Amino acid sequence: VQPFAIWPGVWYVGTENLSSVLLTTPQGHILIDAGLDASAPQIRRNIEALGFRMADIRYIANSHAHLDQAGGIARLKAWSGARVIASHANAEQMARGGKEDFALGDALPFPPVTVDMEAQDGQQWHLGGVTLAAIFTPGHLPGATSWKVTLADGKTLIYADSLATPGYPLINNRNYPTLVEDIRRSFARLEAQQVDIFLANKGERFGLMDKMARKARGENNAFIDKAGLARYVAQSRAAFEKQLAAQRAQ
Ligand SMILES: [Zn+2]
Repeated sequence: VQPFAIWPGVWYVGTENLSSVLLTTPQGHILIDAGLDASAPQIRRNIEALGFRMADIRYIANSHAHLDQAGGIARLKAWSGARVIASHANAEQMARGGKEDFALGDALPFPPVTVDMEAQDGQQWHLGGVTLAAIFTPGHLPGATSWKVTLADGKTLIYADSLATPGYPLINNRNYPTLVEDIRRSFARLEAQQVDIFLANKGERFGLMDKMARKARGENNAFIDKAGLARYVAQSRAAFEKQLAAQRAQ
């Protein structure tokens, strides 16, 4: 619940398990994701509780354009002056406020927001000694993006997007035809990443609460988890392949 340091220069400012990660630098900050629209005022408070200025955020990066990752972006952009970075498909869905979702339709809208800088696969941004790089990991949404960070101290952090496919029709899905091929390739791309710090779009996917408690009790390396991303992919792959096999049997 309370915001805290994951690692020097890396802070958790999300609301409950909706991840929002602040990378602080002498040139200003990067924020990855922003919860629900309702999370936005709390994220401002959480950043402030850590002693930072939300107005110092220079970039807001989105993993994927669902209401619980991009919902707070419109307000945080407005208040902070940050430039929003996201893949093309996420930018299109954000412009629609989450509507026309291949699986949800218009069921779960959120405040529309304009992406200022479209991310291409492998594209890098540099700020205050930190490098932020986009890793396209489609499947949960066509534009789903994981983010690779090289910190000023040389540590590598990966913020992995969702690999979940909740209720998704996988066979002849004419709204998102390539989803099976995409997600299987995302599994491989992510599990091979060299990573010191493993984070993800929801706290339960990276052990947020257990690691936070250890960290608060003096385990400085609690978020160093070099095999955690590979474990997350394995857990996701097993569930996905069971899903595809079950749907083939329908
Ligand atoms: Zn989602």
